[PDB]
Amino acid sequence: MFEEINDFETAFKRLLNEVLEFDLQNPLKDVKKVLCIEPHPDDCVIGMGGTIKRLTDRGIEVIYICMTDGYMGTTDENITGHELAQIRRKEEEESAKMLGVKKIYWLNYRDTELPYSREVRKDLVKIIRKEKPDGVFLPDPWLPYEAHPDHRATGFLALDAVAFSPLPNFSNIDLDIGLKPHSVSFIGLYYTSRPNYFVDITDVMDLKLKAIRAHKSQFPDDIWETWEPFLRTVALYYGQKAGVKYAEGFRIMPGLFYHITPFAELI
Amino acid sequence: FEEINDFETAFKRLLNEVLEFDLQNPLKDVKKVLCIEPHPDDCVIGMGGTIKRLTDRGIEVIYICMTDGYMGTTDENITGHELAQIRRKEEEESAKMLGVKKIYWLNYRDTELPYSREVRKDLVKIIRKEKPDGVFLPDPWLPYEAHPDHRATGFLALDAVAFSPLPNFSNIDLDIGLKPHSVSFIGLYYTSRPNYFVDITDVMDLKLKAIRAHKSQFPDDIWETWEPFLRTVALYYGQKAGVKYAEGFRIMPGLFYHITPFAELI
Amino acid sequence: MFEEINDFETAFKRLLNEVLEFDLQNPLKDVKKVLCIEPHPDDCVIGMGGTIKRLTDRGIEVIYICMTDGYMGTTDENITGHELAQIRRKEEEESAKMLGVKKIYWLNYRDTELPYSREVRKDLVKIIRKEKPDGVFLPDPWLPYEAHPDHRATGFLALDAVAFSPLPNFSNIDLDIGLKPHSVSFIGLYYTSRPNYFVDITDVMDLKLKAIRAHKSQFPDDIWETWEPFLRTVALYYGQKAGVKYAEGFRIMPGLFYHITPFAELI
Amino acid sequence: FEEINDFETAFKRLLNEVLEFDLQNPLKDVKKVLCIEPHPDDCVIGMGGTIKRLTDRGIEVIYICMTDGYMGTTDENITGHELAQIRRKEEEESAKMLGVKKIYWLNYRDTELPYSREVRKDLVKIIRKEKPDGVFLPDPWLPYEAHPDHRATGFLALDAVAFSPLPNFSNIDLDIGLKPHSVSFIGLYYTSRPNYFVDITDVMDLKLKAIRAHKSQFPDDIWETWEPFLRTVALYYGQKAGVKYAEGFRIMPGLFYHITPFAELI
Amino acid sequence: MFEEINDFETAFKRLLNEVLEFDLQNPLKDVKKVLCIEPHPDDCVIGMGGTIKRLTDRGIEVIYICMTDGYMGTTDENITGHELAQIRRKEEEESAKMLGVKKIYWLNYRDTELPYSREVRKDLVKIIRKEKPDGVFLPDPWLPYEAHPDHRATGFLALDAVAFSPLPNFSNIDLDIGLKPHSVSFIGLYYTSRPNYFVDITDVMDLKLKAIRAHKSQFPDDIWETWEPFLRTVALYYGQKAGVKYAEGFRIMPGLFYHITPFAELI
Amino acid sequence: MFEEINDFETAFKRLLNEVLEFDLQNPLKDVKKVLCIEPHPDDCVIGMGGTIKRLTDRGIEVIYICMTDGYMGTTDENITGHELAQIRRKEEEESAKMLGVKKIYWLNYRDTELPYSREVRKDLVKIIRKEKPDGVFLPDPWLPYEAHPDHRATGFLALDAVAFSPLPNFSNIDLDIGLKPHSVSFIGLYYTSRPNYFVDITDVMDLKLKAIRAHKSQFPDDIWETWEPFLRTVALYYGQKAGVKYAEGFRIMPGLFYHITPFAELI
Ligand SMILES: [Zn+2]
Ligand SMILES: [Zn+2]
Ligand SMILES: [Zn+2]
Ligand SMILES: [Zn+2]
Ligand SMILES: [Zn+2]
Ligand SMILES: [Zn+2]
Ligand SMILES: [Zn+2]
Ligand SMILES: [Zn+2]
Ligand SMILES: [Zn+2]
Ligand SMILES: [Zn+2]
Ligand SMILES: [Zn+2]
Ligand SMILES: [Zn+2]
Repeated sequence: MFEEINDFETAFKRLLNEVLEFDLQNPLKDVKKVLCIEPHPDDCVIGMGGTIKRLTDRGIEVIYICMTDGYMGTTDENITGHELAQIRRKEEEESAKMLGVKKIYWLNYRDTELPYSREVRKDLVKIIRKEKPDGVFLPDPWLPYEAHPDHRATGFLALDAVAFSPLPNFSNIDLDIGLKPHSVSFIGLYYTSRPNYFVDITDVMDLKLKAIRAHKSQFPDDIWETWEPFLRTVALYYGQKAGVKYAEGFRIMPGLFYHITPFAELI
Repeated sequence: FEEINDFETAFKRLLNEVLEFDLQNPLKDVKKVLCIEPHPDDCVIGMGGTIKRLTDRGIEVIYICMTDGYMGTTDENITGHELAQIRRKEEEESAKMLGVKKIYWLNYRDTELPYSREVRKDLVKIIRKEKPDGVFLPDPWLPYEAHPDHRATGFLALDAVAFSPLPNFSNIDLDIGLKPHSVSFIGLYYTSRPNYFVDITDVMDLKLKAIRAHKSQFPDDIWETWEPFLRTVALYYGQKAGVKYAEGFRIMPGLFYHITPFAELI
Repeated sequence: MFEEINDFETAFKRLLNEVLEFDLQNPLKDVKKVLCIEPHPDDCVIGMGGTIKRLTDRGIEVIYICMTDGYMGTTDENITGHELAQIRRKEEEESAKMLGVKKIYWLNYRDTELPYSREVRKDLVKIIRKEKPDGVFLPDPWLPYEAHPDHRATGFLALDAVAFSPLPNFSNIDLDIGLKPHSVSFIGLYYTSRPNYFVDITDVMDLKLKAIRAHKSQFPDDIWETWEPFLRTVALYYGQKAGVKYAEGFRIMPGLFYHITPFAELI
Repeated sequence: FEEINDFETAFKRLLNEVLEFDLQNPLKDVKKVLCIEPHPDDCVIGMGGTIKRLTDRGIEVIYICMTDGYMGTTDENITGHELAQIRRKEEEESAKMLGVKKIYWLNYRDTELPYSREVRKDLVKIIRKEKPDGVFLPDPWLPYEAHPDHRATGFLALDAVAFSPLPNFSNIDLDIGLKPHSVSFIGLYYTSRPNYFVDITDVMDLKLKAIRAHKSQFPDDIWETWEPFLRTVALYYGQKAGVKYAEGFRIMPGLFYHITPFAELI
Repeated sequence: MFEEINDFETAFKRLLNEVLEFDLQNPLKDVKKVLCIEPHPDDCVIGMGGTIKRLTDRGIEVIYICMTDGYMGTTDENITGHELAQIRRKEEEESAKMLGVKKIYWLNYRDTELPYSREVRKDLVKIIRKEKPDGVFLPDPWLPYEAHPDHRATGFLALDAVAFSPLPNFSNIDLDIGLKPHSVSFIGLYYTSRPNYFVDITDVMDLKLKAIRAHKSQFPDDIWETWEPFLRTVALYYGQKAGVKYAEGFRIMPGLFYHITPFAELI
Repeated sequence: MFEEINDFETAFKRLLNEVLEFDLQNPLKDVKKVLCIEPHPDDCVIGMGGTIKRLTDRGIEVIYICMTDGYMGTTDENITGHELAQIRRKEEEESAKMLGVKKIYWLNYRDTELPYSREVRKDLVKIIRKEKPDGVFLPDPWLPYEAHPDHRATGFLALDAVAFSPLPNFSNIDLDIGLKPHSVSFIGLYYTSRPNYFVDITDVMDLKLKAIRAHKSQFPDDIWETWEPFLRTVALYYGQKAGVKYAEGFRIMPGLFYHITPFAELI
């Protein structure tokens, strides 16, 4: 009957609800395993640490992929990048335990030098095909005024990896050695300015801040004077829109809307 | 112009009198246009209705296809080389149904279209040879466009248009006897900020047949989702144009693609 | 506290005013030396030439960095790119004298071929660490409909250079030969469509246009017929928002807002 | 070793007692080998006779083909995608005639095989999965070799062998449950400094049939030149081996591919 | 026939003489048009200037392809690379007139930054397909102890261009706009240490040295003190092997011997 | 008088001895400061450790440049690359003290991923211009059967850096921040198969082996069973040619012979 619809608003509701079976009310329905893709050690916990704790509490398996080693993130002239990499691995392991996270994949690209290349797509696809996750969380590459190249590259690479994982001609040696081409059901953008889904983290906010603080190298007492207020202000910003004190915002869309969809921004 | 102190007046004066910019009939004196598609099918899905309307009015429409479409199957039994051959026949078939006779294949692999000087030169070489009056290309600023080939194609196409008239750009082209060429017209399809509309209500059924010609891409089960999707897109452009089904284009003066802070105000 | 606040609007005002000590009213307070980063010879003067004259008059040292040689910017079949590069160096030297500008750094990347690479980041960091400037002006890489690759690359590279200059592990050979990490106090985006700060250039507009016209290769009489009205229309656009006739618009944000800040666009 | 003061003595002692290097029977403990070919046909042209002799003695021989062979025709009617499909069937046919069952296709385009970390990882992934005892690869030091794919394949293959055993190299391979692997044997084919020879006089006619299986590459007119060429190569290795027709290999200890100034002395 | 040969030496003589019809005595039999590919302005004249004069005298059309602009080749702190490029264009034009050379193609890659890429192969193939030359002269990329990256890249790129020009699937847009595949009959390597063919240049040596000296920027009086003796010593080295005073050495092989030929070094 | 020589052998002797003033008998005459360029931590000491001790004993300043971090060089699954980098820095510092070496520059490129790029050339040129060394030692990039990409790249990059350091248009920002072009007097290739100069290390051989063994991560007891005999066999190979027990072999040529010299291999 779709041929004889003459109003956009009607066709849109019909496309989302009946054709795509898209659900914003409970979009995590049948997800048991999710990947969180972080550009740097700490990005997962700062972006969506509260939501990760809430997920592992409900018995959802949450696995980290860390794109970089975090080699550059110190102003101390006494800490070489190799020293800092070891330090931030221990820190992210510690931070991961406090939320329910057991498994981390390290790609080991150098901080500030994450290529936007076919090579990094293949590395991510290899992990998606092995772990066969139901959902993937990744930073929104369209975050206005995001100046960090690793953040822009990670978001775009992660969306490519999700879209190309189910194509048997993409990185075909993966299938030849016995991995299978996998479709992810769910995509969530964190660190986003246009969220359409909210998780209340008011009850776990104190644990989130403790798990951020586990990154001692990144949050000495002097830096923390600025960041505790910043992180609370972010949590309030998502909070206003969710009708709670403290929240984490996600943008969830159907796979289809990430390609040639001029009304994609209308959810 | 020295004596104007209000922006709104200077803006109307710049568009109307200085630039002589015309949204009412922007295809006035265009006889030949290039449609630049990242993949086989992108031209017909994006602006197939408009292409039929153009070739009917006797305008020559030439495709440039950036990639071979090697990756676009979930069938483990179709190699990329097999699929490339298949999608060439499909786009040839789809092209005949609209009035399109000439296709240039650059043969970059699907998902691996470089954003490089090299692909700019390939496009400039075609622009200088064919001397087209207008170029259609996908809007690289489409919100939430995740396909790298789509982003790269839009940016590369705008670069090619801007650099084709510069004799120092790809100078070997001139040494073997091509000439610099200036394009009159730029149109962005697959856009979320269109400012010009073509009614395709009368040709919508032909457009869908010409999309369906890409059998590899639209089996019956996929088509269950895509017919409604493509109709919903056509309705979205429709609402803004005051018809049922439309294709949206963004048209701006060449000048507004560079250091223009009010570019989004047309 | 900050724990006690449960309204976003309050936390936001508190974060800007008290935590970050951000001041839009006089943001150039303690800046004595600034770098202006231009993709092409002429971009500084066209973008913010009026502001540069006002700065050098008040005794602020303004230093240009030019990313490219301007090799491609002619339609004359008789002028090779090497010829035009020499010509536009003389032109930018001439244009620079008319405003108060004495020092220009030429990176000498070819027009239309400015890489977005670690290599160009190092080149810019080397200059920032040597000159120890208090502020940096650079083109807004998020300018809607900016099709020139050199403009997009320059803005992103400049923000990276500013962010990485203070990191001792970034381009470590710089410190080994006796340069020091440097933190830039001030970042200003010119050629922007979301300006939040304005400089009146009504009094110096005629000098700005003379200094643009000094680029003879780029502004013959026929081209100038279009560009004088264009440049006046731009100056009026910033003008309306500033409550003057002719202005230059800048976007100024705290350094923190260029990373994972979902309300960045809300100043 | 401390109290040796003559090079010639220390050299014999290093090879025989320390490294336990054996040129007389170097395939002692090899059950599985990879043959790495830049193009479809390179394995059979380079060492087809040796491959037949190996599979007859029950050794598993697995091909890795780096490229699709997209460029290797002067026929204006055959697109590269068409030719790729054709040369896959041809190499499958040629592979059956020798004892070869498994081919891995990397699907890099002919003439565009990068010398990159990315292609190293692709090869390491296969070496770690298949755990082969030996690897055959084209000698990248072949004088006057003009083909970039041949130079890149040889260097990449030696890198892959050297880096496969390092757990920090392509660490995601181990995280998903592959293991580091050390290859026991390295053989260079298409070499001008061979130190080991296989008699192929008895299987020469089968080798030529298996080369000819690549019809796209060896029409009757091309074959007029190549049968004599391939015979002349086989005679060149022959003279040095004391038979009519041979295939020459260079075998060295893994150690001699790094900072060994007397490497050329075996 | 060839099946019943049991001697390498016999099959080798038979392959060269009868099958390949290879002729070292007069290898320039049917060549009317040749390309000389030089990495830098001056490389053609220094390498084979004498041979070029002897060729243009006999009415052979000799066309230069210059890969780079020669931007880096001065120790003078006052001469920008753009200045030097203009200067070395005039110099090579002057040097070219003195030998019989009328047409030079400038690719305009920067000195020291000549990529070994598909892109430069396409540029060279485009010229080979347009000019349809019978022969190509290029520097021997296997020259022992050649440290200049532009020299190594030029030799390899030139051999690739020759090998790929006849393949319709290589740079297919060239054919779509109406160029045709072209097969080059003749390949000569200059600047080679394993030459197998010699041209007597004793009678034109003084003109060669004048045409080298035309590159004033490259050969001031002090540099020339070293280079006149060097260039004479090179000419004597080729001379001894040719049985004359002064010669230019070339390596000529069948096209076949540049691919999987283990006895290639045996001519 | 060079015009009226008619024999190569005579011109060759005359060019080396009188024109170039090339001296193999005492080639380190006026060198007080040398750079040793090593691809990996340990390459300097394994290649020419004995010669380094003999140089620092005579009061010559020897400065290391290490291209890579040595991240990949372990088969232990429990040592991350970041851990191993820290470990091999301490090891090379220890090994350096035992020979007379005080100063090491770390470029910090990852083991196995040393680019052959303009970027690494600039890094090396920056150090050559700052330290103004009289000589440079680097691994022979033409070593037959060298399979390590870092070894091939280091040798070529080092020769480029030496050749481009004196060109003011190469890496021009170096001069703008106050470094000067520098000419290196001396180039020595170690890890070479065609040496023409030898240093007796018989008396310091057991110190060299101790300084190699300082790299504990690289030489456990089991690995050392193979390498002590290997390193002794190498030292004997150079030994035979020098008429001593244990030696280190170097190739020294005039700078001129690294460009378009067909008789380069004839010294
Ligand atoms: Zn981060
Ligand atoms: Zn597409
Ligand atoms: Zn035209
Ligand atoms: Zn500009
Ligand atoms: Zn400072
Ligand atoms: Zn091949
Ligand atoms: Zn194993
Ligand atoms: Zn040169
Ligand atoms: Zn032809
Ligand atoms: Zn004089
Ligand atoms: Zn090493
Ligand atoms: Zn100096």
